[PDB]
Amino acid sequence: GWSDHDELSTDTTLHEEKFRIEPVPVHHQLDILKIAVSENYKTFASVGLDRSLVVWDLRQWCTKLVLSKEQMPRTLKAIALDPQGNYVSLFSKDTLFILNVESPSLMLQHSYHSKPNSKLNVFWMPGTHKDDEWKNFELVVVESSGEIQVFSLTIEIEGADIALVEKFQLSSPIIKSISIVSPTANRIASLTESGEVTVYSKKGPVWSPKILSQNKNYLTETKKDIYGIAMADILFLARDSGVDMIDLKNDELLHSFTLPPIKVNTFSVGVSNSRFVNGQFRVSSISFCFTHAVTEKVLYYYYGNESNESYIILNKWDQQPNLVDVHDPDNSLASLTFDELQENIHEVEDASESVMSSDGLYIFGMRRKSSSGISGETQVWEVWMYSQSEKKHRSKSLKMYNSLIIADPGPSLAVSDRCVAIVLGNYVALVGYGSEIFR
Repeated sequence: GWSDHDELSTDTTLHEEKFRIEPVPVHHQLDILKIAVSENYKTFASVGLDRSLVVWDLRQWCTKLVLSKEQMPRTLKAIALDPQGNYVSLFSKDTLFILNVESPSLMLQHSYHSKPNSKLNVFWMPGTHKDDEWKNFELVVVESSGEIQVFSLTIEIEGADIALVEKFQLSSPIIKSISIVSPTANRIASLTESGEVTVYSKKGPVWSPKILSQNKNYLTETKKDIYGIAMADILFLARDSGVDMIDLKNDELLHSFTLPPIKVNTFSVGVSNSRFVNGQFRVSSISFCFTHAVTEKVLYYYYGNESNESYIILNKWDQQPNLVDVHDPDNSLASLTFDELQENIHEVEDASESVMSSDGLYIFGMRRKSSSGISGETQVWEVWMYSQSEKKHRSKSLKMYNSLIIADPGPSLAVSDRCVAIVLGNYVALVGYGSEIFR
């Protein structure tokens, strides 16, 4: 543990009781550098400054794989999990390693060209899997250089095989790449220093590129970020006076949200209560998180009247009308236009590390208020939450007696629609509201 003991006030309402913080029971010997979670939110990984790795089953509260610094390659350029949280891919400067985390073992090791000092982003995408017998994946490796490699990875009970199947080269360096595993296609989207976003999409056996268009009213703005909601087949392109929300299936600008200038690479999106009804991807709310390029403050913009009330149609399979007479679970609800969305803004003080839940409905944060020597030291932290839909803030004071934490909090990542992980030096805290993750 991170202290001799922690002290909190006893809860006086059921609402307070549901607001929870707990330490993850495992930790690293040096500060945590990087954290990640699988797409299905089952599996969490943390990587220390010393390359140590811990992979953790969130719902079962147990360790799946722990590797110390001396059990790891001496270089580690990237980590990634498959979308189901059963495999991890680790990349050193010259080697990739594929581990089974469900039944721990090394399935495969493969040597690979990297152009160091090349920065890597790695993504798993489903290929032609099915079922419990064998699985196929595409493993995509993106280099800041503009190089994109795609590997076909087959996994079996026994072991695995891999092959470099495609290689692409972009005309500019890559600021940011993302994967979109959509219902229509596997897609890789890259924002380059040119300001272009190039999307490579797979149809059948063949990848093809397209260059996306931002809102033509705003062509001189610097492009700052891209972010995808893969199941809606939507890409968000952030620039300096807003964000363009683009349908990648039918190639179509759906809306431009108005925002202040956004700091490069700091933008994310969550949407709530996602359901698909008669060709419509519907959500109850949309939330954006970004760092304001002027004030360097972290901001949360929340749009919507919330669930019990209305919904927003984010995208449609077919951008045509359709009088299908089928079951519509949202009958008693109002469909809203983009222009009649209500916008609520929450700005966070620099002192806090904050992060929103995966559906954008809750913001959580932590700040160290104070510390004092015992002759070790005692620290007072504030743990807080904000419910974006009820407009309700809650905070708990957390006193740590003989704390072993000397770092400022961060980095941080959503772990479910009601729970977040916040790094505290070499520990991680889970903070949530009414979350089944506890405990």
